[PDB]
Parts: sequence; structure tokens; C-alpha cells
Amino acid sequence: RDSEYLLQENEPDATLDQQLLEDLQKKKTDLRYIEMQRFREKLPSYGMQKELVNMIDNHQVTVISGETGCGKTTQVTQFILDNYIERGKGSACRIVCTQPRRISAISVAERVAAERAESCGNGNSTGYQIRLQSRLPRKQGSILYCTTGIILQWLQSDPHLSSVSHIVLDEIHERNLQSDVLMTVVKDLLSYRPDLKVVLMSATLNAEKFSEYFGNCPMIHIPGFTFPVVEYLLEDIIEKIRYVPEYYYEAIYKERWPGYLRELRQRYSASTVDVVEMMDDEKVDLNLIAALIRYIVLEEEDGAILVFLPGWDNISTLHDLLMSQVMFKSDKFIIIPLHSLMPTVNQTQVFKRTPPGVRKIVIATNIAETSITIDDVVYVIDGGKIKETHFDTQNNISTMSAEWVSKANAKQRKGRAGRVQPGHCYHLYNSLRASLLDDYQLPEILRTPLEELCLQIKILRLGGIAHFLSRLMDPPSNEAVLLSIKHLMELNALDKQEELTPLGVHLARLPVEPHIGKMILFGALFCCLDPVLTIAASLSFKDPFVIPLGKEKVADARRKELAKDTKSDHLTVVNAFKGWEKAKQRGFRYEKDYCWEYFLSSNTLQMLHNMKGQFAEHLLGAGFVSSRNPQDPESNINSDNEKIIKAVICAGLYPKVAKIRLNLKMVKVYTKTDGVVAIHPKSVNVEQTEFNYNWLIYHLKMRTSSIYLYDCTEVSPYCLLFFGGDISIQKDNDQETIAVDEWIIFQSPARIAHLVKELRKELDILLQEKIESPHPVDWKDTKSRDCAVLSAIIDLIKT
Ligand SMILES: Nc1ncnc2c1ncn2[C@@H]1O[C@H](COP(=O)(O)OP(=O)(O)O)[C@@H](O)[C@H]1O
Ligand code: BEF
Ligand SMILES: [Mg+2]
Repeated sequence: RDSEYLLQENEPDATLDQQLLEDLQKKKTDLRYIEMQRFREKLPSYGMQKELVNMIDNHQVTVISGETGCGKTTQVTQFILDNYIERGKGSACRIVCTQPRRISAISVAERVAAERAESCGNGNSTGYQIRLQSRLPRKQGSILYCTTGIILQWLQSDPHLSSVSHIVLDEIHERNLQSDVLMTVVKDLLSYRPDLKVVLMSATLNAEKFSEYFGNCPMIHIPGFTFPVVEYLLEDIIEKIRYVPEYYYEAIYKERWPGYLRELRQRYSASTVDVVEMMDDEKVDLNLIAALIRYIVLEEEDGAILVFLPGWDNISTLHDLLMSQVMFKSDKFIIIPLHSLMPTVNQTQVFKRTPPGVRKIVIATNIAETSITIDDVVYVIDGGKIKETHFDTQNNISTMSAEWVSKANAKQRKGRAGRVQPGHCYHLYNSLRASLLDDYQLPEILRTPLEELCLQIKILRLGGIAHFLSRLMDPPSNEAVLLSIKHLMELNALDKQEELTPLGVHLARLPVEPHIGKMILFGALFCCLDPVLTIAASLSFKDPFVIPLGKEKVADARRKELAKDTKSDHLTVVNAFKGWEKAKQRGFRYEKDYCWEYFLSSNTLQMLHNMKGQFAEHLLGAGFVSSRNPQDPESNINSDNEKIIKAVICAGLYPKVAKIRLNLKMVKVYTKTDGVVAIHPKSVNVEQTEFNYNWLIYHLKMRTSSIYLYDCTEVSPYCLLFFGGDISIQKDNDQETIAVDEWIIFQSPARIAHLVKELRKELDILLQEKIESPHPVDWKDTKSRDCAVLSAIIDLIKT
């Protein structure tokens, strides 16, 4: 699949070595190649070419540091390949370089291929590989850029990466979950691959930490800058444009704040100091960014503008803020949003050159803060904040919030300029803020739920989790890992012996959290993909409903209207999403009337539509669907059955179950984990007193003191029975009852418990046979074993 380049055999031969050597000499007479080499010789890395190659040749692991844009990503790979070609051994090269994101892997590969007077892929020297998309280069003497997630998937097919001669772990400052796992796997692989060469590269790095981690491996610094970059703090921004607005470290900030303002009045005008005093540290001043953008386009020379915002809500707000002005309405400006949830085609448009009289303005998240080179970028506006997930060990609650940027992220955002020409960087934090920023972000493995971490360790068969944790550079706490083990058992991704179930194997192959992975997996298995992908897309990210001030009464009445009789916050999103798609088919003006009428965000809805395509791609690579279309008729035979959908929701939401108590009109809700809870007023089941079932499933909790259920749907006890935990038959002599996880009790014939035990087992056999060669369930086949098992589960859910 995505392992076509890996499963080749590194077979060097002298005949190809001679062809590559002759091809290099013919390139040296090609005008397009010669002009590219003229630019390459100007890079700081070109002076270090002999030193870098000689050091990588004499040591197995090498740490390379250098200023942003000095040439690490695009030149080091070429230095290794061209050195082998000139030595008559070019075919022995199989260089793989990792990039943290798909936009980095694609654009860098296109750039390197262009620097070598070649097209990307097509059996040339350079190509790329990402999820379900690749331009593969030739077999021998080639360079392949790819995402770190591709290498992790490669380890499932070849844990030794046998055909790879050089692996380059690039942008290692992005200490994400997958990068830390891959780095620890490579370290263990060194002794088993004495012929392998490993290179570690970043611009903002505690290099000594990485060298010591890799057995005191040698370090090499690439000195020099490509182009200067002017840096501006908040005081410098307000002074230049004359802008007037129309936990313990904060105690240090408040303590030094009055003296800082006094020292600031001696270096800046009193008006700007007053503006600095009333600036808000809670959120990014989008009015200030827009005023700075206006100053750049009206007073400064030509050059694209790149803006860094924490999330999607900030990007769309600033975009509407600029588009509401006459100046940015015209075609002299092209405003391009950039979000990770966008299709890859939309992300690449940022690299397209603009007409000479047209100014490009890119509004991006941290997706654009590393690696990528945008040609015309001269001005970088750093909002100073970045979305970060945070996890508390005491209570199972994870929060996404806009946090102050670290010094490393700021240097990477500043690094997006000064690559092809001089630049300017404006940081929206004051000097006192700068002195209190951390050097680096906390590694994601130290501040997020670790269910994906544990699934990743188990799928690679790296031995016990305890041993692998001790080998990580920054190991998480054992209490956080045990909580993940408990959650994975309740999801039935791990059995009682902490071993992967068949379901857990497929969840480990899905690059999302297992709760979402389990929901989208059974949506494909039960042929209700489109409504389930919509629900999953809204559980991640956010729901499309908005509530203006004073409009709470009318907005609630709209939501209860869209819910019909489903008693389901998640089926309400489906109906709101479907009604939105039907309004788009009507027209653009009537689509806006629909969103305003029901208080729906067209921006959020469009983002949910993009997430649905990304979820379908994950299931496509996993082999559970046959196309990238979330509305493919193959996977939507049961998409208009409310009961099957609600079961798939329950499949993903368990064990987040709530029990309803009615008193003859009072309704009380209990969740076992936190006891009594209430229903959040935004939900559709707030004033509900008539329930067909006494059980709810939820996804989001809020406290807010007394626990509130953000989104909940009523669910049948037979959905909790099948997708639940342990099943026990309780005998009261007077009568028998069935229990799920002891507390979920309901009157039911005891033989149903035996049926569920047998149907769960057949589901495991179905998923087991899907492991070796995944194939979507052919629901057209009435007399098939896979459909018979799934039909029996469906009949149990319906009755
Ligand atoms: N798409 C491109 N168009 C023009 N120049 C580019 C492009 N990509 C890279 N470059 C030039 O090549 C240099 C090397 O970039 P890169 O190797 O990514 O630097 P680093 O790895 O040190 O961040 C950049 O400074 C830039 O000037
Ligand atoms: F160091 Be480069 F900007 F990736
Ligand atoms: Mg780089």
C-alpha cells in the first residue's frame, strides 16, 4: 500500500553507478541545472558540504543544527546522494527523510526535484510518499521525503527498514507523539542495523540532549544565515503603526509589570505605553493584526504576509475582518487560510506564485511554522499563541486552549521569512512576556491522553510497555499510562491480559483517538458511514451550533426543531449538516439564510465536511471502505436507520454512559464515574421528561462545578450490552436480570447474554480475518459469513 518503496530491495550495481555518474556530468551542462546550482552555492550548507558528508560517513548517528533556512532539509539529502554518485557508488543510496506534515513532505520534495532539474517522482532521483498519495522516485540512488507517520506504518511491514541506507529524522524540535515513538524505535534499531546511517536535524534544538540520548553521538552546527530578519515586539508594533484599540510565572509577570511600564515610558511614547497597559493577554488581538496588515500593505514594500493564529475560529474571524474592508475586497489581494483539516490540494495553493500586482496574505495555524518555504513571504505576523492540548492526571479531563508561544515556535515562525530574501517578523507579545516564555513546548507525550501512545507501542510488538517507556527521551508518568490501559480495556481494544484484540489492531491503524476510531470503524462495517462521519467530525473539532447573546430562546427552539424525535444531540448535528448540504444545492444566498435561520456556522460546517473526507481516507487505507467518498452508496445502505446509527455512536462512546431516573416531572442523571450529573442547557434533552430508554451516551463533560453533559443521546440497553464491558447474569430467585459492568442493569432474558457473548466472538473472528488482508464488507452478498455476523448484531440492536 503505502509501503511500496520500503519493500523494495537495496540492490546496488556498478552499471547504474556509471549511469548516475554520467547523468550528473550531463546535468552540469544543462542551463536549468546550472542556474539552480548557482542558488545552492549561496546557501550556508554548501560550505559545509564536505564536512557534513565526511561526518555522516564516519558516524552512525549525527545531530545537525543550523539557522532556519540555512539548507538542512533540502541539501543534506542531496549531499549524501551526490557524494555517492561522484564516488561511483550512487546506486547504494536509499535516503529517506521525514517531515512532520504532509505539506512539508510534498513541497520539499518538489523543491529538491526542481533543484536537480527533474520532475518530482516519475522514477527520477527525488520523490515523496504520504498517506494514499506518492510520487515515487527510482529504485536505487534516490531520495524520498515522507511523513513520520509513514515510517511508523512501515515498521509494521519491516521493523528493520532493511532497504533504507540513510534515514534523516528532520524537524525533531516538533516533539509530537509519533516523532518520539519513531525516535525511540530508531535508537533501538541502531545495533540491529550497523549499516544504517541516522541524521538528526533541527534549527531550534537542545542538541546536547539529543546527542546524549544517542550515545553521545557527534554534533555539527551549520554556521551562517541566509537572509536577515528584523524582529518586532508588541511595543515596537504599537510604536510603529500608532495603534489605538477602538501558573506561578504569571505572579512574576504581575510583580514586574509596574516597573516594566515605568522603564517603558523612557523608551517609547506615552500613547503606546498606555496601549501596552490595556492589551489583553487572554486572546490574540485580531484588530491589532488587521491594523498591522493595513500598515504593511499601505506603507511597506512588496511581499507576502504570513499570519500565525491559534485555531480555525481566529483564522475565519480575521478573514471576515479583512474582507469586510473595501481595500481587501479588491483583487489586489489573495487571502489564503491554512488549516491542517484542509484537503492537501487546498494546502498547496499557498506555494503558487501571485501576479506582480497582487499581495498574498496567508492566515495559518502552526501547520505552516516549520520546514515549508513560501516564496514571496517577507512579513511574518506572530500572534504569539498556539493551540495546545493539556491533560490532568487527577481527573480524566483534557482541554485544548490557546497558550503562550515558546521561544522555539517563535524562532520557527520568524524562520518562515529570511529564506529567499530579507524579511520582518512581528511578535504580538511585549518584552516582559518574552523574558518569561519557555525555551520549548512540553513534548506532547507529557500533556495528552496516552491511548494512542499505548496502541502504537502494542502494534509494533516492541515488548512490554514498561520497558519502552523507560527508553523514551521524555517518559510519561506510569499513572497516566495505566489510565490509558484502563480506557483501552473498556474500549475492548485490549483484552484482560493487556494484549491487542482484533479490534485494537484496526484502531491502532487509524491515526485518531480510539474513541473516534471505533466509531468510524463500525460506521463502515454497518454501512452508515456518512451520518457517523458527520457525528465523529463534530465530536472532534466542534459542533456547528452557535448561540448569540440574548438569542438563547430562539436558538434552543431551532435545535429542538432539527432534532425531531431522535432525542439525540448527535443526530441533531446530522440533520443540521444534511439540511446545510441541501441548502448549498439550492444556492449560495439560500445557504446563508439556512445557517442564519438555525444559528449554524458555515465555516464550522465546511470544516466538518473536510474532516469527513479525511476520516474516509483513513478507512480507505485501513481497507474498511472502497472509496474516499463519505457518501459512497457501498457504505451507506443503512445510513437512514436511526437505530443502527445510534448503536455505532454507542460503539464509540462507551463507556461514557449515563443512567436516567424519573420520579412521578423530575429527571435525574447519573454516570457512575462522577455520580449525579446535569444536562448542559445547549443540549436538546434538557427539558426532556419522556424517554424511550433510561440510558444516555455522551462524549463531552464540563465542570463547571456540577458535571454537565454537553452532548447526549438516548440509547437502547441492547447497544450497551453488545459494545459494553463484562456481562453477568444476576439471579434474584424471584427473577433474573442482565448486567453490563455491574451497574448497567436492566430486565432482559438471560439467554441474550449468551447470544452477545457468541456474537462478540464472531465479530472478533471477522476483524481477525480482516487483519491480514482488509476488504470492505460486501453488503450486497445476502448469503455471506461477514454479513450474517453483522446482520445478527444489527437484528440484536433493533430488537
Ligand atoms: N520552494 C522554494 N522556492 C525557492 N527557494 C526555496 C524553496 N524551498 C527552499 N528554498 C531555499 O532553499 C533554502 C534551504 O531551505 P531548507 O533546506 O528547508 O532550510 P532548513 O532545512 O535549514 O530550514 C531556503 O533558505 C530557501 O531560500
Ligand atoms: F530550519 Be528550517 F527552517 F527547516
Ligand atoms: Mg528544515
